[PDB]
Amino acid sequence: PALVQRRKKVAMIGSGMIGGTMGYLCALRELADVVLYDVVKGMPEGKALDLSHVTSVVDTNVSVRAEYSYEAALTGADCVIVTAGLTKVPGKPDSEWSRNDLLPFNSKIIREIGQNIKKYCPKTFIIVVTNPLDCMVKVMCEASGVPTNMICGMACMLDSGRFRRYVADALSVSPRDVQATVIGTHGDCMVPLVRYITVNGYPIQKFIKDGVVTEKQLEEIAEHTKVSGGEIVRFLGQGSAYYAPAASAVAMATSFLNDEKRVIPCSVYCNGEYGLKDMFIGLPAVIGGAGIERVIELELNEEEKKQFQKSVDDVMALNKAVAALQAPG
Amino acid sequence: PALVQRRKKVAMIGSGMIGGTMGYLCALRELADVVLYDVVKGMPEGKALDLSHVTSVVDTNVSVRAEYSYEAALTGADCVIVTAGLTKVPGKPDSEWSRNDLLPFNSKIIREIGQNIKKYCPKTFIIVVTNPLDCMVKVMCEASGVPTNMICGMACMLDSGRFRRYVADALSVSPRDVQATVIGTHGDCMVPLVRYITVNGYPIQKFIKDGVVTEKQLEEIAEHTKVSGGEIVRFLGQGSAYYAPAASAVAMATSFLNDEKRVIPCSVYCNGEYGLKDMFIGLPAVIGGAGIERVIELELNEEEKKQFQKSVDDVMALNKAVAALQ
Amino acid sequence: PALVQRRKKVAMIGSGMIGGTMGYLCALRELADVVLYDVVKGMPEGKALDLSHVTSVVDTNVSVRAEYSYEAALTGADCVIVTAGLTKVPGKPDSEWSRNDLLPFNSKIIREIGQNIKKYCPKTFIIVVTNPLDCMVKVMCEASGVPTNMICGMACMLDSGRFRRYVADALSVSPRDVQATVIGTHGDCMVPLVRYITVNGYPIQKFIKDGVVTEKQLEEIAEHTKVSGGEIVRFLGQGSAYYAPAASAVAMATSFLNDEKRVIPCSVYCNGEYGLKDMFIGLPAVIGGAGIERVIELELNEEEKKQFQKSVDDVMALNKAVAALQAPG
Amino acid sequence: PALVQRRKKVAMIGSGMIGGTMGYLCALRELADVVLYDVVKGMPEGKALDLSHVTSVVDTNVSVRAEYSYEAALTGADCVIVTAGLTKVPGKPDSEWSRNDLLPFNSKIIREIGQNIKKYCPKTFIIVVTNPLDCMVKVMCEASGVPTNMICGMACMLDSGRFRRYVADALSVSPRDVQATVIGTHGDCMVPLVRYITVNGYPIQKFIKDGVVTEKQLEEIAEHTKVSGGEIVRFLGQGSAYYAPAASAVAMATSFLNDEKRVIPCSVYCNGEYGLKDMFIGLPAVIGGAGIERVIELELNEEEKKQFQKSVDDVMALNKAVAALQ
Ligand SMILES: NC(=O)c1ccc[n+]([C@@H]2O[C@H](COP(=O)([O-])OP(=O)(O)OC[C@H]3O[C@@H](n4cnc5c(N)ncnc54)[C@H](O)[C@@H]3O)[C@@H](O)[C@H]2O)c1
Ligand SMILES: NC(=O)c1ccc[n+]([C@@H]2O[C@H](COP(=O)([O-])OP(=O)(O)OC[C@H]3O[C@@H](n4cnc5c(N)ncnc54)[C@H](O)[C@@H]3O)[C@@H](O)[C@H]2O)c1
Ligand SMILES: NC(=O)c1ccc[n+]([C@@H]2O[C@H](COP(=O)([O-])OP(=O)(O)OC[C@H]3O[C@@H](n4cnc5c(N)ncnc54)[C@H](O)[C@@H]3O)[C@@H](O)[C@H]2O)c1
Ligand SMILES: NC(=O)c1ccc[n+]([C@@H]2O[C@H](COP(=O)([O-])OP(=O)(O)OC[C@H]3O[C@@H](n4cnc5c(N)ncnc54)[C@H](O)[C@@H]3O)[C@@H](O)[C@H]2O)c1
Ligand SMILES: O=C([O-])C(=O)[O-]
Ligand SMILES: O=C([O-])C(=O)[O-]
Ligand SMILES: O=C([O-])C(=O)[O-]
Ligand SMILES: O=C([O-])C(=O)[O-]
Repeated sequence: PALVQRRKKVAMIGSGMIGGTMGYLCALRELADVVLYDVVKGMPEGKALDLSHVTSVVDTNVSVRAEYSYEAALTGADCVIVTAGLTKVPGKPDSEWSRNDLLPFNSKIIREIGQNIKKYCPKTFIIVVTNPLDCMVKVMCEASGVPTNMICGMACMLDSGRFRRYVADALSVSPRDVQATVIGTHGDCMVPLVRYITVNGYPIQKFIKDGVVTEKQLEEIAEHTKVSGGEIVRFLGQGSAYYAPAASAVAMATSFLNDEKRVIPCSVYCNGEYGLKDMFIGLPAVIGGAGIERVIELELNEEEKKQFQKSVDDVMALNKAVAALQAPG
Repeated sequence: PALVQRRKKVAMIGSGMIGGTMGYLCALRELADVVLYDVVKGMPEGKALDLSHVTSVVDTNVSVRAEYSYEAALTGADCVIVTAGLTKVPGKPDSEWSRNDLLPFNSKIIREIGQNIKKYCPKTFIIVVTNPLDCMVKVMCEASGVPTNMICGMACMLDSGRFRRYVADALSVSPRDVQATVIGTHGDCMVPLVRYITVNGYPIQKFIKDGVVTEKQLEEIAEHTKVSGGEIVRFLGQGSAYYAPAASAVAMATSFLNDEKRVIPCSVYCNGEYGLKDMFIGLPAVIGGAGIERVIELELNEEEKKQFQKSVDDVMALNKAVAALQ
Repeated sequence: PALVQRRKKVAMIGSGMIGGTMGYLCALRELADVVLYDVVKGMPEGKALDLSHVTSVVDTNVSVRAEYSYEAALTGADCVIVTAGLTKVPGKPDSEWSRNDLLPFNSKIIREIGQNIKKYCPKTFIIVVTNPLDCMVKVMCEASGVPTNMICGMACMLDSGRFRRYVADALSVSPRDVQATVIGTHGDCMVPLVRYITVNGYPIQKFIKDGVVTEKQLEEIAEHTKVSGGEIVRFLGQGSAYYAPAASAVAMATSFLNDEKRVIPCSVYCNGEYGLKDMFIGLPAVIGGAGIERVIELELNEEEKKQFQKSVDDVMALNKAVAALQAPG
Repeated sequence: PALVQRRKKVAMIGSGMIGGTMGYLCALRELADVVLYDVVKGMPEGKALDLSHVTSVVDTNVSVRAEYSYEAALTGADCVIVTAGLTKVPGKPDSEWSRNDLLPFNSKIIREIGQNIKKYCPKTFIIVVTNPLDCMVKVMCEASGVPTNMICGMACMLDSGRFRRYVADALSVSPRDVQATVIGTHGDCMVPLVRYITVNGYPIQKFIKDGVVTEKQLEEIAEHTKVSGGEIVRFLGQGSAYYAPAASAVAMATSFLNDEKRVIPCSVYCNGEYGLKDMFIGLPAVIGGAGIERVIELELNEEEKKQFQKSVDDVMALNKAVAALQ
């Protein structure tokens, strides 16, 4: 009766919209046992019950449980996906929504979760989702102490997914066959690489020359990509996007758990790439069973480097501020 | 280039928790193009954008769009799934939650949607979700005018899914291999058929004799099944269940769209079964390309007949109630 | 960095029709890295290349490789699926095809593979497919020395699958919703349990009473089920069934690898069930991460017991003959 | 009663290794009802039975049947995939295997099938597989008379798949994220476009500079790609590749049936691309619910043009050869 093949276990630290949605993907695909942890009592248990019922409906078998302590939620977790935190600053108008405004509200939460991971599952792969993304990934890395290849932040796959959908619609092709990437920080300074867009590897410039799309059209698509998060915040009225953020985070977790080696841009540790040190920023990377196995350095032209450098300069400033204000404990 | 193969189209009338979740399943599986319709302005556009983004992330290609008029939402819909309505009575305590109290509020919404379906997509397959379920399916049938095999209500597959998950846990087996059914009205009077539970077709009785599960334990599972909706309502604090309800409605929609002929209990039109006529109640059925293709009239023991009659009394009282309101 | 999440590995010992087809299912679903091994050289390498190409076409990433030695094929295998052996006896009419005639040819092959599993992956989960199935599972158990819960033979899921397809067709329902089971040995004495058939747990007797199907039709379906293997052998002309046998063996492996705990009838070790000891025979069982986690004992009626006893007495006779004829070493 | 949603139907004309394998994919994914047709009697019924058994095993519900006549096999087919024909010349040594030699044997089989499609399912989407591919698609177009956007040949997705797998291995990434394309004639003169290789849209050139792979290695990969079909023929001893060929044809059929609009290189009708007219050759195309929806005409450098002209010369000689025969 000795267990030989144990199911993978993914812990959702934060069981709000994105956390619950990721639990749903795990149950739908029989990807792994799921634990839902939140500081709000009762709600995780209700969602865990609902998700457990999904397994019967779609004929899968994984365990979905709510846990109220960090130890019970984190022990044995192959992967930890962190969404705990605020989405909007209370009282501010949707018109002024800014992810950076979340910094003083979420930095302590993320640091605390990191300290618990260090204790309960130091060998886990951490995927941070909480905003402001790139700053939070660095806080998590420092607090959790895991090797730099075992921590990353989900964002660029989401921004790139938006970018891809818009291009797919313009070209009337499946997004599967649009490769479009956003690098940089997850915010107003993100960089949609219009120059790099390909359709099954064929350069977008050919479609322009051939009259399928225009330069302005692509420029508007890049701008739409940049403001997509806020666009959804304004339409929804309460909360922010969750369906695609969840699918992106789970796609990254699956590349790790199944050692797929997919090339997914995400917030990763920099050790010389693009000339950066001791910081995390959105870049193309390969995700496999050894975590972040490669960080891809793209050749940036004049204007791209300029936009990317802006995003770097900003996040370094925020990272300094966060460090200056970190609680001694 | 003339379009020869058109994607199926599913309209979610109601884009709250369950409507958005069903749209997610369609995008995740490339099942069909999706239209999100709701009375609340803005929110459906937000969810449609989010869902359209999902198609790139998971490499599928379906169109997800918000539409604010019945005409744009309903035209061309192969299947219409209706979740529009309230989940709880405003100002009422969680301990006092009752699907039956939703009648006064959701009755006119359902009737209006059916009138529009009659006008814009009379050939569609209708799946109702809005509570009080069995009552709302009848309202929808009367307002929409569709053939009786082309409308049903999602409820029993969810109730059965709960029943199956609890039994699966007790037996330590995959719920894929637990066949357990709930029939009757989706409410306090639903009827979990303990006697009919099977494990890959093997009678639960032998597992009781073998000591894997006890009779008292099965009775507790049936009771838990009955109050599982209210249990989630209380735990959540706001709203009600949505993940399993959406997966159940989509499973039904898929059996229709792909003519799978799955055996799925749902609220179906009674043509004399159990002596019932002109009403909808949860029964085991087969869903295929022609809609409800079979309705199973299981033999009930004394206790089941008694519970089923209470289920029947519940739905007839609700239908009487709407009648006083129509 | 160091690999933290390794892909599962399944070794197909025998790369003929069924072995290559199971390799195909693994590649298609990204289930596990695949190793193809065969005594015939050249062929496994051709199929491994073909299968490696499939991964690109269907966007998955697993390694499919041919291995020439037992050591290279078996080392590190989470599950080993054995199809090595003959399907038909040379120069013999299809009208006379019999799985028992293979006994003298396949006993030695199965014994040798088992001795190599013992050497190279004694902790693996073994799924035997090679005919005559129930006899070969016992030879494999003895030779490999693995715990009795870590070995089973694939047959009843296929026989039950045939049974279910015929019933599904008679009732016009999806076979997902037909629970029909065949127990006993994989051959002319198998026992399709007509009395136990259910449609989503509803007794088949209800459908007979309703006028949808008759007892006579059901008995004809049981007979068809029994002769389905020979029916395909005669239609194909060369070889035997492989699409469904492969799908059945991989479903069983998946239930093990993902600890699904599916209830799948298969040839399993009996230590008291149905009154049998020290032998393998087709029975309903639960397959999970600990291997065969439960052997289900059905309450059989007088006639069912008689049909099952015939199958038991028969396989006990073949097993004794095999033991009698075995080389001391 | 009346069926509203009918399952898709795909007819495999030719039920050997590739035809049976595509049927397997249909049953495995519940993609469509399947018909297996072949000149060989018995075998198709054997595989149809085997495949029908698969549906139960994997919990799907599609109908798999063998059909004796063209009329029964073709009537109602949404898509027809043709693999009928020989794989190698009887008595010819494996070291002398050439798709071009199959011409005299397969051209008549393909013309006959084409005439039958015109008769029984003129509105179907035709995917030809039979070698020598580009030539056989032309034979099929002429005989079947279908709209130019409703016929294509599967080959370059397979050749590109090979190309992508080798590059994926060299780079240590999933082939999902390698975009590599082979255009031209499916034979020794096919053109793997090394310059157009991308890793999730990132130019392969930077990977060369980063030392992940060398130019010499990419060139050896391009050569391996060209001779992969023969490599497999040699290793197998009998017959040729069938798992990836089947997956490639079904992926094409799926993009058509669900109107996915995937960009898949395949043999398509030329209306002037590269000055090519009245012939089929492998080019990047968009396959959707209206069949071939766009043909992409990439800018080629000097070397690519040289290699593509040899590809063009190859199929033009074959088409001239067929013309002389029938
Ligand atoms: N990186 C991206 O691409 C991306 C995209 C969308 C949203 N986000 C961010 O992800 C986060 C979660 O979004 P959401 O929609 O799930 O939000 P949500 O409000 O629905 O849920 C956040 C959850 O975290 C919980 N929480 C708060 N403090 C906690 C603590 N100390 N410990 C444990 N749980 C705690 C809350 O109780 C709540 O249940 C936000 O910061 C949001 O801005 C990031
Ligand atoms: N049958 C079942 O098994 C089952 C299970 C759970 C919930 N339900 C019921 O399903 C319904 C939906 O639940 P939910 O969680 O999605 O609720 P929800 O509150 O999230 O959304 C209901 C949505 O319908 C909208 N709406 C209201 N009036 C409308 C109208 N006239 N036209 C279009 N949209 C309108 C609301 O604005 C809201 O967005 C409720 O009635 C709930 O009780 C049924
Ligand atoms: N249990 C079941 O339900 C079931 C169903 C169908 C077939 N089978 C049996 O499964 C087996 C395989 O069927 P198949 O269609 O794949 O046959 P196949 O002839 O296509 O392939 C069997 C393969 O095993 C190889 N082989 C022979 N001796 C070997 C050895 N010593 N070591 C390694 N490989 C060796 C052969 O070279 C050949 O490639 C047969 O015994 C068949 O009767 C069982
Ligand atoms: N385009 C590509 O990329 C590609 C790749 C591999 C193989 N192929 C080709 O595909 C074809 C099929 O390969 P396979 O592996 O399935 O071969 P196979 O020999 O297994 O099957 C060919 C089948 O066609 C049948 N057939 C012959 N004449 C027929 C006729 N007049 N009508 C109906 N059926 C007839 C045969 O009886 C046989 O069952 C071959 O021509 C092969 O060269 C193409
Ligand atoms: O971060 C966000 O809220 C987003 O982009 O969806
Ligand atoms: O109807 C309900 O709210 C339920 O059962 O989930
Ligand atoms: O054993 C067999 O060959 C079968 O049943 O397919
Ligand atoms: O056409 C072929 O045989 C091939 O390329 O596999």
